[PDB]
Amino acid sequence: MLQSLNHLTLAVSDLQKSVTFWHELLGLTLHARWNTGAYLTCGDLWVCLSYDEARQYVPPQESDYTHYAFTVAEEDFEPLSQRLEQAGVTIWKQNKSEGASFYFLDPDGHKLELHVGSLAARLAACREKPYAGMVFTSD
Amino acid sequence: MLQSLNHLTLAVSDLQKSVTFWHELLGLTLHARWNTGAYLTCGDLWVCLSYDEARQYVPPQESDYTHYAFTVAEEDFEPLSQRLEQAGVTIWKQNKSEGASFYFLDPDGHKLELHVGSLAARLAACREKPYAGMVFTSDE
Repeated sequence: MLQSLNHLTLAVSDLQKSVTFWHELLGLTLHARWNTGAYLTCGDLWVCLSYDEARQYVPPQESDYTHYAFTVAEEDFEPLSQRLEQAGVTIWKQNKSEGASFYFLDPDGHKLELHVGSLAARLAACREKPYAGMVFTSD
Repeated sequence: MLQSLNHLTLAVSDLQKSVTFWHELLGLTLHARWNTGAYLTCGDLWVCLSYDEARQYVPPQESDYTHYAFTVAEEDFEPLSQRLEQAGVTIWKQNKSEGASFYFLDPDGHKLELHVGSLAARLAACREKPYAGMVFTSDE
């Protein structure tokens, strides 16, 4: 089977700007860096920033709903939202779904999200107000 | 402090096709499904397939290097590769490294990867044969 996510690779246009953002702003730990990439960790997750000649800034109106969500502790959600806003981050969605969620772009427009709450919590919420046609696989 | 990846959401064009691919072919466990999405897991990873009116198939040469790598056991790599090849999966890249990596597309073109090996293993391989400009953070 697929055991887990091995690593997330994001195409970037300016490695220096991207490392600053992911390592200093978002606080990921930096393990290695070379001319055209960087390896970082977020918890267990291996995140690779990869220089790609073809990458440009992609505004949120062009890119679709594909996005990457990172877990924050409940008491950390507010101060981290605040830190991101003050850094002038672009908000791509207002929150309306289950749990504190905060939606912001990376320096190349990768759609990011801060989120408090597991899948278990989302499933719990969906048991009470199901989405249209919802079917839970545990039958 | 972001604590971990919370979930990966992929925009899809055809939820039925995508669920079949992710759940049946790739074998992720399905937890829930509704009219415009599904929730699956891959180990500790929450994966959400989300129907998006704006999503079409994106040819691998039209999208950049952004990709999602998934861990497989070493004994699982070859047989999983061939099972994917036999299913008519598209290969978007030749593995030119010395590690085990298989590059393939989901039904909408999301770039995925089977990979054997940890960050620690890549690093150790990089110490032996470093990339240009390589800096290793272990050096205070």
